Amino acid sequence: GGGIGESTGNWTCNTVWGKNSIITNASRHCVCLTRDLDMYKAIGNKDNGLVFGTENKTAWVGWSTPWNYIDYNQMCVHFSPRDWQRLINTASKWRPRSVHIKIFNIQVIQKTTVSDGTQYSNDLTGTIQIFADAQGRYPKLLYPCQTTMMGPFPNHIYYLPQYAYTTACDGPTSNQDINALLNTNSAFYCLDESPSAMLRTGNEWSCHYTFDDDTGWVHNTRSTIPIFERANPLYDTWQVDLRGNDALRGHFSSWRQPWLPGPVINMTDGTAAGANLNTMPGVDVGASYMGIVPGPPICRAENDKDEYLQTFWTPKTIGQNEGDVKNSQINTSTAYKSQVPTGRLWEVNARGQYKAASSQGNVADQQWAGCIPGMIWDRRPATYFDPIWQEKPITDDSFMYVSQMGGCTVSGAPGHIFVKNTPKPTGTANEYVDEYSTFTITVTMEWEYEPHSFSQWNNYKMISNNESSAQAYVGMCNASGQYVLNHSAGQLPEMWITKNLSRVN
Amino acid sequence: GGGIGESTGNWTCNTVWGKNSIITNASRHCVCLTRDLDMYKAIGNKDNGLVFGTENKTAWVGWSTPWNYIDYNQMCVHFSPRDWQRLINTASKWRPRSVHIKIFNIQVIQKTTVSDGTQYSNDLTGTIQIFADAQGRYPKLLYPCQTTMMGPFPNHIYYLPQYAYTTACDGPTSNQDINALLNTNSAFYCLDESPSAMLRTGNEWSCHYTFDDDTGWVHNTRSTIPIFERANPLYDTWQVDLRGNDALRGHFSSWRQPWLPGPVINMTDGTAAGANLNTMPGVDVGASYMGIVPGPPICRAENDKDEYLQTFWTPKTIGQNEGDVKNSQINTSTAYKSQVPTGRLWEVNARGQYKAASSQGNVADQQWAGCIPGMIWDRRPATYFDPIWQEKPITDDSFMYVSQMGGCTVSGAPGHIFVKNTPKPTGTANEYVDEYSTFTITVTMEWEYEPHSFSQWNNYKMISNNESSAQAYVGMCNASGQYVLNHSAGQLPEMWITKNLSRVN
Amino acid sequence: GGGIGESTGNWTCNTVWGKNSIITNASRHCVCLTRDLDMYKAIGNKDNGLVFGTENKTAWVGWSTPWNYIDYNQMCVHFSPRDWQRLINTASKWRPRSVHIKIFNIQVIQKTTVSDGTQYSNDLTGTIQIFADAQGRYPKLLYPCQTTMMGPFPNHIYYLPQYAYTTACDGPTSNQDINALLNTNSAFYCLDESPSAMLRTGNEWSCHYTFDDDTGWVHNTRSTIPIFERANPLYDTWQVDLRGNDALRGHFSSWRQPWLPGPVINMTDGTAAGANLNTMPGVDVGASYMGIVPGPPICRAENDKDEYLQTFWTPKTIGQNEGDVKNSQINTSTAYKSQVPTGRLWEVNARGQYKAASSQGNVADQQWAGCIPGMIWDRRPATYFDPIWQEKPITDDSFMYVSQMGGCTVSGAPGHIFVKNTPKPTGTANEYVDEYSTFTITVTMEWEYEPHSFSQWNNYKMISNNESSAQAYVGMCNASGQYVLNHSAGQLPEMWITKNLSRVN
Amino acid sequence: GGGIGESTGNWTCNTVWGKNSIITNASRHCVCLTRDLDMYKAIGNKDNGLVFGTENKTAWVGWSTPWNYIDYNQMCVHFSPRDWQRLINTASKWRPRSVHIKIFNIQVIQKTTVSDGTQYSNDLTGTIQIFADAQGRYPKLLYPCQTTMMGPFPNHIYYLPQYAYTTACDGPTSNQDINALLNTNSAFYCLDESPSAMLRTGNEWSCHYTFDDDTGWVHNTRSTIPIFERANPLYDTWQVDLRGNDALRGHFSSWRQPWLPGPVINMTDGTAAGANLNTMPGVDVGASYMGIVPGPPICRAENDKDEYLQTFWTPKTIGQNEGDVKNSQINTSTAYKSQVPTGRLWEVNARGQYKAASSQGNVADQQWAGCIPGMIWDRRPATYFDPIWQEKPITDDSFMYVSQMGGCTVSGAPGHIFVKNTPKPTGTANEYVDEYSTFTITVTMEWEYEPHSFSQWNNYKMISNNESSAQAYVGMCNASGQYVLNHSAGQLPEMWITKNLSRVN
Ligand SMILES: [Mg+2]
Ligand SMILES: [Mg+2]
Ligand SMILES: [Mg+2]
Ligand SMILES: [Mg+2]
Repeated sequence: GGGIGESTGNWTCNTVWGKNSIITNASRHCVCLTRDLDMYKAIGNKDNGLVFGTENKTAWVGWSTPWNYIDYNQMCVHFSPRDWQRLINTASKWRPRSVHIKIFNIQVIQKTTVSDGTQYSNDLTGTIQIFADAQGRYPKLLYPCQTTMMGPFPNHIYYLPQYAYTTACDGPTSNQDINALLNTNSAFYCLDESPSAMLRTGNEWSCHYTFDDDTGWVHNTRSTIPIFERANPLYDTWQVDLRGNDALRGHFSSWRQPWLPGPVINMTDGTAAGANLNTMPGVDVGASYMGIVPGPPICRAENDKDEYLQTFWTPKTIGQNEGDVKNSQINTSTAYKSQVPTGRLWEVNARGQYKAASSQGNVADQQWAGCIPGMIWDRRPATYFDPIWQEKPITDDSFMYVSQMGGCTVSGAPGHIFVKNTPKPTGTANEYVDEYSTFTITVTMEWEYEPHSFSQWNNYKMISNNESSAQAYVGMCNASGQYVLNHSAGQLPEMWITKNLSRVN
Repeated sequence: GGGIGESTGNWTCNTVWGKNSIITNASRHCVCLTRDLDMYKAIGNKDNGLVFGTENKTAWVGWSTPWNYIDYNQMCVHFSPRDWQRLINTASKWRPRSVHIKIFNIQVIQKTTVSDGTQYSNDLTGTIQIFADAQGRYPKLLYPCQTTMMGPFPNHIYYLPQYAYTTACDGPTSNQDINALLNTNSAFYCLDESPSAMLRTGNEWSCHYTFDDDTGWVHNTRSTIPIFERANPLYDTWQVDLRGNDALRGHFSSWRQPWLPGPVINMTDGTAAGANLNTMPGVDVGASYMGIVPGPPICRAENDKDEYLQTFWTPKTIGQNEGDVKNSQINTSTAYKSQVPTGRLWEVNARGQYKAASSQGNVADQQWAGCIPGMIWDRRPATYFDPIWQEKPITDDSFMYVSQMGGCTVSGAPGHIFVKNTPKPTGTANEYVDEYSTFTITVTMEWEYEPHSFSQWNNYKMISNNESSAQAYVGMCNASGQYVLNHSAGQLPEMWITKNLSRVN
Repeated sequence: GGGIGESTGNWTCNTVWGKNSIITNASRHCVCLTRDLDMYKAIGNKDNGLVFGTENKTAWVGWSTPWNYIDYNQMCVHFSPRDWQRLINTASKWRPRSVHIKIFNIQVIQKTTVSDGTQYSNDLTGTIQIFADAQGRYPKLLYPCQTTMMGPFPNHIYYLPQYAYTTACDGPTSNQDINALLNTNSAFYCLDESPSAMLRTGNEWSCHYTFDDDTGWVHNTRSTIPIFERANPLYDTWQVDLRGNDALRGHFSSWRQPWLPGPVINMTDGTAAGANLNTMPGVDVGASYMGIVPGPPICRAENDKDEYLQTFWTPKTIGQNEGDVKNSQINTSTAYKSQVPTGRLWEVNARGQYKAASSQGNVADQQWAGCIPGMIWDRRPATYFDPIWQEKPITDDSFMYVSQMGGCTVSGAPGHIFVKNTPKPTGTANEYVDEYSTFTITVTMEWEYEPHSFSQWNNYKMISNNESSAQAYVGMCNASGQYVLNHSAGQLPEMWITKNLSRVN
Repeated sequence: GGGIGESTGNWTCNTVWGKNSIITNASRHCVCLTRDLDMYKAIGNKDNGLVFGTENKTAWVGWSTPWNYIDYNQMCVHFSPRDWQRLINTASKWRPRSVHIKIFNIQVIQKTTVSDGTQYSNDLTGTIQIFADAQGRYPKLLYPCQTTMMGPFPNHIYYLPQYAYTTACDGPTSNQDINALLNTNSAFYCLDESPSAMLRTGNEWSCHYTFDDDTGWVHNTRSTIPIFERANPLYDTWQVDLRGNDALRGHFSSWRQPWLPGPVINMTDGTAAGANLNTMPGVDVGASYMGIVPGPPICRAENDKDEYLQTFWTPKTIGQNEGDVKNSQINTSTAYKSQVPTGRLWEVNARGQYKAASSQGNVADQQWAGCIPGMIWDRRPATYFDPIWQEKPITDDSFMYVSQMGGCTVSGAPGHIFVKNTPKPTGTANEYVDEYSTFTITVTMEWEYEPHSFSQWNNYKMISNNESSAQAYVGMCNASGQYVLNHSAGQLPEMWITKNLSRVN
C-alpha cells in the first residue's frame, strides 16, 4: 500500500484474442531523463533554405519542454510478429478501441559522480510528475513514426522522448535570430502549470482513453474482381463502349463503367542533389513548402518508386537499450529504406495518371486528377510499422482524410502523457541533484477487428514466414541480442503489409 | 387590443449574451412602398454580351412582384461593432439558431399631392399584407449582400426591397424581346395567391424560424502550429523526405506529410476593359458564364489581389434614411473596395497553386487542383459584412458546400417574408390612392457560439479598436450623422475579420 | 383601455406632507421634438483655448443623440414657494426617497406646412419611444442646473432637452477636426439599441426609482453656539491657551480647542478679460483645466464675493412656454446673478484662510488647507434652485463627497429617461413626416425630512415672505403671466436659502 | 499514508475561471536552506547617513531568524501572462478571496563534502518545522516586492527567504555598535517558541487564510468621460463660470464643478549624487527620513518621470534556479527600470499640481494639496508585478489607505508561514549535519472579480500581445531557458497595466 517495498504493478505483454476483439499489452521499462536542466528552451531554425539534402532548411520555431512524453503509436509496438501475422490472416479490418496506460514501479535514481565512475542510488523520496493531456491543452505531436517511439520488442528499454513543439513561425529575415520567427500568433505552452500527479516509488499512475466509434479502420481486404470487369462475361451489354460504339464481348476496358477508380496526382522523383523543394510535387504553406508525395494510392507494378509507394526507414536491427535519441538523426547505415508496394491495388486502383481530353480529340496525361463523383479506390496498403492512428491537424474543413503514411483516422487520439523528473535542487544556483527515473509502463490497447472468411472454393492466400526472414532473425533476436524485425531494404517484406484477405465483391 | 391608439410592439435592439448563446435584436423602422402600381412585371435582359464592364451583359428573365420582402441576412445588421468585437474575441465559432421576426406599429400613410407639396396623413383602415414563405413556394433570393439589406445601425430607416426573381432563361436570339427568353421551364410566381395576413394599424405580425442542428458554423479560430511542422522538432523520423531520402532534422517541409492542405484553383485577375467573361476563371452555365473567383481559400501574403481574396464593396458612410434602392447601382465613390486578407491562413492553407509532376521528372504548376483524400484546409476568413447564412440553390448533389463570399451553410434558411401595401383603388382605372406603409420590424436571432479559451502561457492576440478607426468614426456616427462602419479601402480592417482566436492543434 | 378617447393619466401637482415625509408631484406638459432628423451627430469643440470670456475654449467631443430626456433635478421644480418655505421652517434636513415618473396623455402631432402657416393635426398611430436607463448603460449628465430643467411652475411647458454627451477627448492638434479628438477610449453610445417602449396615444409609461438609504441629506440646521466657545463661561480651564499660557476667562479664542473647523482653500476672483483659466484656482485635468471654485465653505460676511460663495444665475422671470433651449445660451439680461451668502456659517465655519507657522516663529496664510483629523464644518447653505441630488462621476476613490454647487449625495440617482419621437418617414430619402409629440409627465418624489423642534426659551427665527418679494411677484405670476421666483440680483433672498433652523449643540 | 514511498501531494499550477471568481494555483519547488547555523542574529545598521546613492545610510536594527518564510505576494506569481491578460480584458476589478497553501513532498537532503564534490543524500528522518503566524505574533514584512518573492513562472525554483525583521531603533550615537540602537521599545522575537508542525518526508502541511469582505479591490476600469465635462454639451447652465461670470457653451473647464479631482502633492526628482534624503519630498520619521514619492496619482503625459509615476525594477530575464538571494542586491544590469504611466488617468486625475489663490488676486502652484471634501480621483494603475495585497503597519488612524506602489488594502493579510530545517547536530559543538530541505508548495488563491461589459456602440480597446513582446519572449522562455516577462526599460508595457476596461460614468 504505497510502501517502497511492495511493487505497484505487474508486467504484461501478452495479447488476448476475442472473437472480434484483441487486447494487446505493451509493457516497457522506461527511462525518464532530466531534460535541459528542467528548462523550457526556445528552439527554432531561422534558415528557410527549402532545399533537399540539407538539414535545417525549413524555418521553424518552438520550445523544448523539460517534460518527456509517451509515444506508443505504431503497430509494431503492440503486436508481436506472431500476433501481427494472425491479425493479417484473420482480420479484414481492425481499429483501436481503447488504450489503458499504467505507469508503475517508479524508481528515481540519483546519479553520483565519483572518480571510479557514476554511482547509482535510489532516491526514495524523489518524485516524477505525470499528467495526461486529455483536454488537448498542449500541442499534439501528430507526425507519425518518429524516433520517439517505443521499441517493438518487450525487452527494449524505452527512453521517453523530450516533449518539444513548433509554433507559428514568421518567414525569416536576414541577420536575425529565432525570436524574429515568433509572432503574435506564436504560442508558448508551459506544461508545468497543468495539474500533474507527483509520484514517488510507492505510487502508480494510470489513464484510460477510449476511441470514438467514428475511428477509422485499417483494411486488410483486397478485391478479387477487377473493378473494370464487373460484368457477366457471357453476355453483351446494352451499354456502348468508351468511344460510343458497340461494346464487344470480353473487352471490358472498352466498355463504359458505372464507377471510376480513385484520384491520381502525377508524382515524380528527383535525384538532383540540393534541389529546391518546389522541384517535388507539393505546395507552399506559410513560409515553407509542403509536399504531397506519395499522394493518392495508385497501383504500381514496379518495386522501387519513391513517389508512388509509401517509403520509410526501418531499423536494420533494434538494440535492446539504446541511449536517449533526442537530437540524434537515425544513422543511414542502421536503417533499411523500405517501400510498400501497391501491386495489391491491382483489382481496384488505377495504375497510372489519367488521360483526359486535352484538345482536338486528343487525350493528355492528367498531372492532377482530383476527386470526381463516382470515384472508388482502395487505400495504400497499411504496414506493421505504420502508426496505429493518425491525427490530422485541426482545421475548418478536411476531405476524406487518409494518411498516405499510415494510421487510422481518429476524431481524437489519446492525449500525450507527460512525464518529467521532479527537479531536486542542490540549494545552489543552476545546480540540481543529478537524477533520472526508471519506471515500467503498460500500454493496454483494446482492438476491434472484423473476422474475415473466404467464400471462394479454391485455396486462398495466407501470409507465412519464409526461410530468408527466419534466417535473417526476423521477429527474433539475433546472435548479438538485437531484434531484427525488417530484414531487407527495398520492397518491404509481404509479412508486414496489409490488404491480404480476399473480399468477394 | 387592436385599437389604433395602443402600440402593437416595442423597440429592442439590445444583445443579450448567454454562456454559449447570444440573442440579438434588430429593430428597424421600415418603409413599405407600393411597387409598380401593384403589378407583377416581366423583367429581363435580352442581351447576353458576357463582357466585363458593361451592365445587362448577362441574359436573364423574370418578374418583379408588387411585393416587398425582408432581407436581414448579414452580420453587421445583428451585431453592433461592440458586440461583433466581443464575438470575435470570445468565440471560436458561432452559428444562428433561431430567428424571430415581429412586424408591428404598422402605419399606412396616404400621400396627397397639393400645390405646397406632398401631404401625409394616416390611412387608419389601410392594410398591409404579410406572408412568410416557410414552404419555399416562391423563389429564394440566395445571393448574399445586396442593397436589399437592412442598415447595420438601428436608427437607419429600412425600405423593404421589391421582390423580384429570375427564372429559366433561353439563350437570346436576335431581334427578339425578353419573352423569347421565357421557355417551358420558366416559372411565373404569383405571390398574391398565397394566404397572407392583412394588417391594419392595430395588428401585429410575427413569424419564427428555427435553424436545423446541421447549420454551418462560422469559425473564428486560427491554427497556431504550421500543418507542415507537426513533428517533435528534437527527434528524427523513420519517414523519408518528399524525394524519398533521409528526412533531416528541422526540415519539415522536405518530410512527407500525413495530410495535405486544401485544393487550389489557379486564379487570375484581368484588367482588360470590356474583356470577355471567359477570360476570367470560371465555366459556362446555361447561356451565361459563371465564374469561380475567388475559389478555394489560399494564404496570400499580398494585401491586394482580387482573385485570391474575398473582395466586396462596403459603404464609406451609411446614411440614416436613404431612398428606396430599387434599380439603383451603388455609387462607386460611395463605397470602399475591401479585400479580406488570407494571411490568417498561414498555418494551414496553401500559399500558392500546387506543383505536381508534369513529365520527365519535372513539376508543373497545377491550374486546377481538386480535392484529393487527406486534404485539410481552413475556410476563408469570415467578416462582419458577410451574410449570416448562405443558402445554395437546390441541386441533386453538392460537395462540401462553402460560400467563398461568406455566410454559414444551412440545410434551410428563413423563408422570405413578403410585405406589400394593400392596393387602395380610387374607383378609376389604373389609379390607386397613393400610399406607403411604415412599420417597425424586430429581427430577434438566437445564436450559438463556442467559448474559446487560451491554453498558451504567453500573451495572446485580442482584436482592439485603433485610433485611426475611432478618428474615422468607425462604429460611430460622424458629424453629419452618417454611420461609418468600414473606414478604408483596400485591406479590410482587422476588426471585421474572423479567424482570430488561437486553437492549439 | 388604450383607446384614443380615454385619458391615460391625471394631472397632479400637489404636495402631501407626512409627519416626516413629503410627497411632491410635478406634472408638466412636455413637448418632445424631433432632434436633428433622428440622427446621432458627432459634436465637439476642437479649440482648447482655456481662456475666460470666450465660448468653445474647452476642447470636447461627443455625440448629440436623436433622443430627448427628462431632467427634473432641482428643488424649485418639486416644491412651490409655499412648500419650500414650510420645508425650510419645518425640517432640519431632508432627502429624496423615491421618484415615480408617469408619462401619459401622449399626443403625436403632425406639423404640416401650408401657405397660411403650419397646420397641426394629431397623428393617431404615431409613437414615441421611451426607455429609462436604470442600468446606467448610457452616459449620465451629472452637471447640475442646466437649461435642460423643467419649469418650477406647474403651468410651464417643458421641452425635453436633446440628449448629448461628451466622451474621452484627446488634446487637440492644429489643422484637425473634432474626429482627431476621438481616441480609443472615446465611447459612442447608440440609445436606439436599448429596449424602449414604443408608445401611441392610448399608451402610458411609468418608471420608479428608489434612493438608497445612503443618500445624502440637505441640512437646514444652523449651529447656535460658536464652536470656539463651547466652554462654560463661568469657569477656568486646566487647558493652556494657543500660545501655551494660562487660558484667561472669557477669551475662548485664545484657548486650545478639541476640534477645528473645516478645510479652507484660498480662493480668488479674477476680472481680467480673456484671462487664462489657470489664473483661477483649480487644476489641469486631461487637456483641459478644472477649477475648484468656490471650494470648501467658509463664512464670509461680505455680500458679493464670487469665489467664496455659491454663485449661479436665476431667471428674472420664467415664461410659461419658452421654445426649445437646445444650443441657446441663457441671455444675460434675462438672468439674475445670485450669490448664496455663507454668513449662516458664523457659528461653525472658518471666516478666512488659515494661518500656520511659516518659519522663524511666524504664521503665514495657508493657500491650501486640506482636511486634517478633528476638523468639523458645515456645508454651504443649500438653495431652492439647487439640484435635488448630485451624482459624482464614477471613480476609484472619493473623499467626503459634497457638491459646493448643491444637491445631496447619492450612491446612485434616477437613470435618465429617454424619450424620442419615432421617426415617420415619407418614403423619400432624408425626408420625415414633420412631427413632434406632447405628453404630460408626472414626477412624484417621496421625501424624508427630520422635523425640527426648538428647545430655546426665547423666540426663534422663521423665514417669512417680505413685501419687496411679494411686490416683485416672487412665487407668483406677474402681470405678463411670467413666473418671477427670484426677484433680485446679488445676495440671493433669504427665503431660498437653507441652514435656518437652530440646533442646540 | 505517511510512508516515504507515497507522494504527499500533487502539482497544480492551473487557473480555473468562474463567472465572477478565479482560482489560481501556484505550485513551486522550494528550497529551504539552513540559516546562519540555526541562530537568531542581531542585525542592524548603525550608520544613519540618510543620503541617496549609498547603502546602509538608514539606521536600523533587528534580528535575522533561522527561519525561512513564504512570500507569494505579487500578481505575476499567481497569474500567467495569458491569465493576466484575460483578467485585464475581462474584469473591471478583482480582489483576493482566500489563499490555501499546501506544503508537501518534503525532502530533507544531507549535503556531504567529499573530495570529488558535494554529495547529496536523502535524510529520511529529517524534519522541517512549519508554523503559520495567523495570530500576528511575529512582525509582518509588509514591504511589497522584495527578492523574497516566488518566481512568476511555475518551473522556477523557489528558495524561501530568511526571515528577518527590524525593531524599534534609537538614533545612533558615535562610537557605538548596533546594540546601542536597541532600546526598551525594541522587540526580539523567538519564532522557535511558537508551536510548529515538525515534518518528515511522509508529512504534508497546509494552512488556509480567508480575506475579509472589507478587502480592497484592484480596479481595471477607466473613465470614458472627462470629469470636468459632465454636462450636456447642447445646453447652457444656470451655473456661473469659475471666475463668477456667464458659463459659455463648450467651455466646461471655465464652468464650476460639483466635484474636484484627487489631492496633488508637488513631487520632484533629484539627480544629485549622494544628496540628502530630505532633498526629496518626504518627512522625517524617528531617526530616519520617510519619503512620500510618488504620492497621490496624477495624470502625466510624459513617459519618464520618477516622482510622478510608480517606478520599480523588473527582471530582464528570470533564471529558473537562482541561488538563495539573501543579502544580495539585485544587479542593475539584470533589471529593467519600469515606470507605470498615468496617462490612463486622463479622464479623472489632475495632470499637475493645483493653483490656489496666493495673494492679491493671484494663484500659486500648491506644493501640498491635501484632501478636501468633494475630491474624486482614480488610483494609480495597478500592474502585473504589483503585490496582491498591501498591509499597512498597524496604527491608531489611517486615511483612505492606498499603496502607491501597489496591492489591494486588507484589514488583515495571510500571516507569514515560517519554514525552517530542523537542526541536526553532529554531537560536536557548533557543528550540524549540513542539510537543506526541498519541498513543493502550492499556493491556491480564490479570487473575486467583477465582469466588465461594454455598453458603447463603437469598438472598444482590448489589450493584445504585440510582435515586439513576442519577439522578446515576453511570457515565454528564451533560448537560454530564462523567463523574460517584462522585455523593456522605461514605460512599462501596456500589457501589464490595469485601468483598461471602459466604465460609462
Ligand atoms: Mg455488343
Ligand atoms: Mg533522418
Ligand atoms: Mg486660567
Ligand atoms: Mg451661459
